[PDB]
Amino acid sequence: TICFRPINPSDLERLEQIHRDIFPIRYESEFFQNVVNGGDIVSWAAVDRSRPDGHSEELIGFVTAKIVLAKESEISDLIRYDSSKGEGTLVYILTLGVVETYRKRGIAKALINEVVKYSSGIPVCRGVYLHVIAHNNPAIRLYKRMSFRCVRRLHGFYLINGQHFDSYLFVYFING
Ligand SMILES: CC(=O)SCCNC(=O)CCNC(=O)[C@H](O)C(C)(C)COP(=O)(O)OP(=O)(O)OC[C@H]1O[C@@H](n2cnc3c(N)ncnc32)[C@H](O)[C@@H]1OP(=O)(O)O
Repeated sequence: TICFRPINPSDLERLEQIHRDIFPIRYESEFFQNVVNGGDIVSWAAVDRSRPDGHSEELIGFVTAKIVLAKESEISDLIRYDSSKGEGTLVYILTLGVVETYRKRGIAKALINEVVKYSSGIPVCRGVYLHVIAHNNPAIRLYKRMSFRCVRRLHGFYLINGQHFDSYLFVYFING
């Protein structure tokens, strides 16, 4: 029933709308152009092509990520650098969401899996990291279930509705 494909420009309107509706961190319109145009942002859509009334190709889940030079990342302190391999990169998950009526079916887990499977194919890509809002227990349980390590708490990381919230840094290293 559920399939995964790269996000493309025809997803632009739906992508912006779903972020506004379910993703707490606000992004500017330029961000969504970056996502659908690719380049330094990789992303995946989840679709149910079995949906009635024409919306078969409309995404019902998404994950967006960007590529980060390992030595420019905030977790560079956690990495053992081997002089012979070069600096390497990291994949940083930016956003992740599933529409409410599709939740608790493993779609978010599968979306994260796509990002990890992607990062493992890039020669010197060292893994995946992200920040989770600290009071978002479902997200914490999800990344833990995917074997991500909860590293540390960052204070005042997020600004949401004019209120500051802490985040947790989560990392999955390909060779931990
Ligand atoms: C930046 C951050 O803070 S991280 C990004 C967080 N994104 C958001 O908060 C956006 C709003 N939230 C969402 O969109 C969603 O709720 C998400 C992305 C957090 C999870 O989406 P889901 O597709 O529901 O994730 P998934 O289905 O893989 O697991 C969710 C729950 O369903 C459960 N589940 C999975 N498959 C099944 C199944 N077949 N039968 C029953 N329960 C199931 C999982 O065990 C989990 O249970 P828990 O809630 O007790 O941990």
